[PDB]
Amino acid sequence: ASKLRAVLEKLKLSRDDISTAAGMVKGVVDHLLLRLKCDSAFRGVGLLVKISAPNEFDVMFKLEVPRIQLEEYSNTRAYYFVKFKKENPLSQFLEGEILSASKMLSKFRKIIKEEINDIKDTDVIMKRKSPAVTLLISEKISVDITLALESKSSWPASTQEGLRIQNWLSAKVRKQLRLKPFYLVPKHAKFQEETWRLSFSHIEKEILNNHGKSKTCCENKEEKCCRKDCLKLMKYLLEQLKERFKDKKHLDKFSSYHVKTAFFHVCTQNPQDSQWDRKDLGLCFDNCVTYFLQCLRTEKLENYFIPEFNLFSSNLIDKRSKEFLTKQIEYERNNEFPVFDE
Ligand SMILES: [Zn+2]
Repeated sequence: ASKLRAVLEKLKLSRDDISTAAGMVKGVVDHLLLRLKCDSAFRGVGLLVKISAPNEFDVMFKLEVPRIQLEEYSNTRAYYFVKFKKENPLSQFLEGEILSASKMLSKFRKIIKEEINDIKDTDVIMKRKSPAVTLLISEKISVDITLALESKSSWPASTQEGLRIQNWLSAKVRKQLRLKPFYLVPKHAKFQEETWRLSFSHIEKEILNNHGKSKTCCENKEEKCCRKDCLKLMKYLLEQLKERFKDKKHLDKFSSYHVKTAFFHVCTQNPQDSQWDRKDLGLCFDNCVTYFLQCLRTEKLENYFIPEFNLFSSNLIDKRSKEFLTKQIEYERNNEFPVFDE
């Protein structure tokens, strides 16, 4: 538990170190952003992870899309086709009544390829593989560019029982959050079609930076909880294990989003700030680790917003993999986390 504090001190090294990198990234983003704003398809475009990879950045480009009509993809409660109900500037991407993910991405990558290949004053390169574009700025400054539509409709029905923050952040807060927009990113489910996936990364960001039962948690010396610290330690636990077990790729399917999702559920389970006292760091981390093991072992990790979307289903992550991680995390917990030693 003082070992855990030692780990957190080791991780805290961003202060002004990243501030130059960010400047590099912010410089290339805004130029890109204002070129897209030229295009008819990209009028409403504007801005909207790995705790130990300070040169890798993640940016989402949001695009306002009214009149929107969702159609669920074959009862996979998180993936949808996009339809409409005048004529939108996005009507150039229709493939039938369905909005084409692939076709909007090609134009998007085409236009970005223009602004990088035509402006090589400060050099840039663009690699490609939902994240449609990755850019290399100079030596290993990478930034991931994601396209998302913004919808201001009510959230889809699949989220009705999600975001179970009532006893933690209040029913009032749930109500306000759900009046905010939701987002859709092009991604296909496991087969290829023009399907989109729900994204709530902005709500996630908001509850994390306003995370207490108390409105003044994080704002005075008397109300310092260890919530963010437990999330960081959980993300580091996974990154270290993925790195150490990399020779055989047992853990390639697991990601920080799985650990962030489990963390939010423990917040729901543990709603009082007194359950996250800093003097109980060791115990709060163990509650996080213990719930993650339960997810692994039961093979159930509900998306925090979409409770019938199981991140740990066998269609996404096979059984052997989840059993292998279970065993390694069990070993770490039962030995006071040797992976954190110096
Ligand atoms: Zn706090």
